[PDB]
Amino acid sequence: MADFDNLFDAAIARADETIRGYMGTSATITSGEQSGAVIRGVFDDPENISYAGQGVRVEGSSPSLFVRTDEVRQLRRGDTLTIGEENFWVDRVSPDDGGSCHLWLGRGVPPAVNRRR
Repeated sequence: MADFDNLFDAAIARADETIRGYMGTSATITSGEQSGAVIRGVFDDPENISYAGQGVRVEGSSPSLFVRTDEVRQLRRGDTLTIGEENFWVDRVSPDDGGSCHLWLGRGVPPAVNRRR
């Protein structure tokens, strides 16, 4: 006793990707005309509660970014990561042990559309 059969199929094209990164603060590195990778950085501000007096037209604020030597190693110097608020590039961070770097990064808003007060 035996049997047999047949069939057909096709062929197309696709892509690939990866998803992994959970240690510190969730961030999305973005320093280019159009970029968005996985980064673990956190922005630290001196005092969310601050004002002027309807005097100055432009203010300045540069929070701190907490990342690991490795996490920051995969990137270059001047990479503005958008986390919590907006992509912010860090000047230079130098950890001491266990990937613990922190430096005041500069502001940076992506090309995305955001509502202003």
